[PDB]
Amino acid sequence: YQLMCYYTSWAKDRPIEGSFKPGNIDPCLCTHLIYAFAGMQNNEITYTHEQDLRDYEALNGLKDKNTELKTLLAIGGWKFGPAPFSAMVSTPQNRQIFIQSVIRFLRQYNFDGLNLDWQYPGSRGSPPKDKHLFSVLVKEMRKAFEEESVEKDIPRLLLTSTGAGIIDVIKSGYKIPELSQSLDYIQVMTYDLHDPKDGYTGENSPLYKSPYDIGKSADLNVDSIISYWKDHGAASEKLIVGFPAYGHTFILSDPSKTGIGAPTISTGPPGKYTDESGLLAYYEVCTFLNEGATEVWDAPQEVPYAYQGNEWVGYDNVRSFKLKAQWLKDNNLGGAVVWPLDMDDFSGSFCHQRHFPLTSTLKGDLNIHSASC
Repeated sequence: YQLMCYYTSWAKDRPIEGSFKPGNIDPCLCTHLIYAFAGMQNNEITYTHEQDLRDYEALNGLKDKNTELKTLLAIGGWKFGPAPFSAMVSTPQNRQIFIQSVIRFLRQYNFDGLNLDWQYPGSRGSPPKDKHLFSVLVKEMRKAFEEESVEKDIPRLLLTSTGAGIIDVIKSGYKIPELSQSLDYIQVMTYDLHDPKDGYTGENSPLYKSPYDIGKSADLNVDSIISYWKDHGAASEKLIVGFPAYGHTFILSDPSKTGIGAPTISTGPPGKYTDESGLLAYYEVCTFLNEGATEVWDAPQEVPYAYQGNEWVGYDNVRSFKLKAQWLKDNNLGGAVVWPLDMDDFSGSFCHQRHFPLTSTLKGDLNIHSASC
């Protein structure tokens, strides 16, 4: 199995206590490290901030400590949006410019591959034709990577892409059989499945549906999402399940109604370190628990939730990661990806479960152990 781990560039800018630098990642913890976000300029991949170059150096330097470790550079993300991608895939000229820039960039900075994270071909403004054009881009990129590998007699660069977790988004943006032919891995975004804008409490990454889920909501769970991808042609071994190292917060309409599906008013207040209304890093959830929140296990979905006064949080803990890891193995999947590693309790200071409690759980349960480690 693979255990991929995202490192986000902005994690180092948080208050020192929550600040995380790529060079401080345990080199033996994961099989792949993914640097979250390269930018794009004139249809070419590039850095988002010039200081990112130092990050690349530190991140890839970890490979001297774990010779089997691979690194990937991700481009895109939710905030980036679809527009730059729509323009880049619109013509053969633009795609060639992009593909060649990727090979040059990854080889220059010692990355082993690319992680395409177009948040969404076919939706959010991206026209229907982008479902086909995204597939064309992926096929052309894979071909170029194969050709470069043969010409230089070195291992081929890896090509991966995120895959939506929302069914309607999968339908409008992904030619699954074609994409599965050309991609090495598909990182399925099995997270952010329920959020405050729903009007009721809901889990971030439930394994199974809640008995309260109705209609399309009954598909907002890991099992249903992965089943959809497989039923539509994705190679099971290429599917990498998303494991969130954070939860979502809600303000309860009634502090007496605290279960799944309870009415809510809005997102909860931002955490001290992550500063994002509606979200808390796993380490911030540990603080919430330590300071008195009532913790409950939701067996139907096999994930925890906690509440204090009118604040409710749906998240993932060691037990939910363990159960999902077993399920992943039972379903012959390719592995897991922790999103984002910088929100796990990397210092061990917040949860008292040692360093990287969530990710370490997956390392053990997925039998991750490289020869040089």
